[PDB]
Parts: sequence; C-alpha cells; structure tokens
Amino acid sequence: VSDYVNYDIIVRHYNYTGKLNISADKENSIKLTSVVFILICCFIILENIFVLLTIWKTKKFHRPMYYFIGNLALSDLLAGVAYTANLLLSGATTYKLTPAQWFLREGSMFVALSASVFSLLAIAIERYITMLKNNFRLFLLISACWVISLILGGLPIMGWNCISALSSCSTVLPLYHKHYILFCTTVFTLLLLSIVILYCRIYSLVRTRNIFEMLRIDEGLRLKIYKDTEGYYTIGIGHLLTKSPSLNAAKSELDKAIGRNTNGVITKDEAEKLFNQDVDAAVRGILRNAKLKPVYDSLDAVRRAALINMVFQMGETGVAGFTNSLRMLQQKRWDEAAVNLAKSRWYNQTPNRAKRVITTFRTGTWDAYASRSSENVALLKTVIIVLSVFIACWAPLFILLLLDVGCKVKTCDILFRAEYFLVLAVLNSGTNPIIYTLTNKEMRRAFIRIMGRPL
Ligand SMILES: CCCCCCc1cccc(NC(=O)[C@H](N)CCP(=O)(O)O)c1
Ligand SMILES: *[C@@H]1O[C@H](CO)[C@@H](O)[C@H](O)[C@H]1NC(C)=O
Repeated sequence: VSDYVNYDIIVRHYNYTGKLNISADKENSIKLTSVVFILICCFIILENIFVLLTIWKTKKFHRPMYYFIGNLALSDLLAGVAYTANLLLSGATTYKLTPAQWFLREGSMFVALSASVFSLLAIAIERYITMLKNNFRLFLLISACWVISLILGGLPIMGWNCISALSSCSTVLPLYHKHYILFCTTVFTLLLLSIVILYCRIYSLVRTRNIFEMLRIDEGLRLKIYKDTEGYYTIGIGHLLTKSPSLNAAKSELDKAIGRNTNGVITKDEAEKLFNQDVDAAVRGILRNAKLKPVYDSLDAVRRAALINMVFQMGETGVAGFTNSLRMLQQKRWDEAAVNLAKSRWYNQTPNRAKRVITTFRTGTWDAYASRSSENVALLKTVIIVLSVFIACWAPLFILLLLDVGCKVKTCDILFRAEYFLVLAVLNSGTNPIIYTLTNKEMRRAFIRIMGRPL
C-alpha cells in the first residue's frame, strides 16, 4: 500500500496480462530492434521538419490547406519524438517506470494519433470549401485540434484507467481500461468513416461542377430568354426552347420544363436543373452510338466532358461526322485529332470555343478553363492517397484493439506478439512526406527549391 506512483502496479498489470515472465525473451534482439527503430524515427523527424520548412519558406504554400498539412506534419513529428522516447522507456525499462510515467508514455502516442485524425479531417473539409465559397479562425482550429487531442489522449491519466480493475485491463496496453480503447477505436473509425464518405461526395460534386463551369464559358448563362446566333430562342446554358421564332412559344416550353409561370426569367438553380437535363440527354446520345461510346469508355473524366461539350453544341450525328478525329482519340493520339478538328467547319465557325475543347483533348486538364482550380485536381488526388495509406496502416491495430476488448485475459495469442501492428502504425508518420514528393509535382518542385543550409 502506497501512492499509485509505485512500480509494483506495473508488475501486477503485466503479470495479469501474461507479459512479466515473457519479458526476458529476445532481450538481445530487442536492443537491435530499438537502436534501428530510433534511426528510422530520427529520419521521420527530419521528413516532417522538411514538410514544415517548405510551407514556412514558399509564399504560394501559405494557403489554408498547407497550414493543416503542416499541422499534420507536426502530429507525425511529435509522434516520432514520442516513439523515440517510447523505445527508450519500453522493454526492460517498462518496469523501471511509475504508473504516471507509464500513462504519460503511452498517452503521448494517443495524443499524436488523435491530432493526426483531426488534422486529416481539417484537410478533408477544406477540399469541400474550395469548390463552393479568415486566417485567425485557422489558428483557433489548429489550437482546438491539439486541445481536444490532449483531453481525448490524457483522460486515462486523470481517472479512466484499470489499476484496481484487472478484469477490465487490455493485454496489449496493460494499464489501459478495455472500454477506453473501444471508445478511442470507435471514435477514430467513425471520424475516418466521415472522411471516406466526404471524399466520395467531393470527387462526385467536383465532377459535376467541372462539366458545369466548362459550359458556363462555352455557351454562357442566361436568366431571361434570348435568341441564338442561328435564329431560335434559347435560355441558360444553350437550352434550345423552340425552333419557332415566337417569344411566347419559348415562354410556353420554358414553363413546361420548370413547372411554373416565369414570364422569361428563371432562377440560377432552375437553369442548372435544366442544364443537367441537356447534359444527361447528350450523355445518353453518346452511350447509343457505335463510334462515340467506345471513345467515351477509353477517355478520362476531363476528356470525357470534352466530348460531352462537343455533343452539347452540334449533337449525336454532328460529332459522329468526325470519324477521322474519333479514331485518333481512341488510339490515344491527342495531337493528331487536334489538327483534324482545327481545319474542320467547327473550328472555322466558333474558333475561340473549339480551341478550349481541343486543348482539353490535347492537355487532358482544365488549364484552358480554370487557372488555379485545375491545379487543385492533383492537390486533392494526392490527399485521398494520404488517407488511403493512413487507413491501411492503423486499421490492423484498430482491429487488434477491438479484438482485445472482446477477449479474455491470456487467451488470444495474436494480442501477445502484436508488436508488428504497433510498428506499422508508427511507420505511417514517415509515409506522408514521401507521398507528397511522389504524387504531387507542384509540391516536389517547392521541396527541391529549398536547398539552403542556413535557411
Ligand atoms: C486507439 C488507438 C491506440 C493508440 C495508439 C497508441 C500507440 C501507438 C504506437 C505504439 C503504442 N504502444 C506500444 O508500442 C507499446 N510500447 C507496446 C509495448 P508495451 O508498452 O510494453 O505493452 C501505442
Ligand atoms: C504475479 O507474479 C508472481 C511472481 O512475481 C507469481 O507468483 C503470481 O502467480 C502472479 N499472480 C497471478 C495472479 O498470476
């Protein structure tokens, strides 16, 4: 009987879980494991310092997303520091710690995890705000992100432990209460599930926003009925109301399409809902032709919309009337199809519009329409892979932890030799700096642009 700062508690906790007598196993190999993982940690420290340095040095990297990337780099930086301190205070030294020195040891790993989860979320929501639209509110969120992490990470210290309740002690973390691990595992899988559903929504809405903004320039937009260059009444994004030269006939067909009296003026949303009808019809027109559907299947989202834009102006037989171009498009030879369309009547009638459509087929990017909203495509695709790596590294531990909640003590063998799951989750701290320079050239260009020693 003494302060719950006595080393005997740690002995009883590893004794109950069955780790005290098996502590003297592979102790010589444990030294080889630690010294090597300490080197890997120091490499992770530099990696995240380099990520924090690039953002601090590049002016174009002073954007809200990069601030959350830096905050994520901080989570993975302090993770490496916490695991370097873990390896040093783990193994034989585990029994030389007090319960407080232990709840702080493994508590540091939880704080670093919680911070990474919220940091990822901070990047996830940021991507949803870029499509549809404040520096002081950003540092409040980063501060709140760490405050919630310090509470959700260190609350077992201030009460929620299992010191006198061995029946509720998890075997992979002896001094942690089984319910607390279940609470962390469920909160973090629920938060990681929120990211995945959000990114599926972001990638789908941007796909529909890219085809909208593309035709928002080529055929413009209108709230009131206007006559086209051919000689027929039109509204919104090239929606041909009638071929008849009667203004009231256009009002008749318009009111049938919307379902209310407009007198000629329609809402921005009513134009968009009418626009999807014109896109869907043009899309159906592609999936019904033996020369358009194979090409659409061989194209990407950017070049698919480029073909949709062509159908949106002329029609099914109109685009089918360029077999020489379509054949060169299906053969993945963009430069060859670019010349055929440049000499055709379509390029001679509307030169400024066809130029952008042809550039989309050649470049395969929205650079001919969006200036900086096109670069975000590569900047978003890379972040989805960051999350995909994170869920691949932590899920094995999360499953293992969930198994520890639903397993009697000294029963499940997987829970003992579970040092591999803990290491895979640690390695992830040095995969984000590596994934930036490999799946993002705009970030990689800034990274090399940073070779100054004193800087
Ligand atoms: C809910 C998710 C759990 C948070 C993950 C915290 C974490 C990350 C990485 C490692 C560890 N724990 C360890 O590696 C421990 N040193 C295991 C060995 P021991 O402490 O001796 O049982 C704990
Ligand atoms: C605790 O460890 C001691 C040796 O240090 C051993 O004799 C005892 O059986 C263990 N207690 C339980 C409940 O397994």
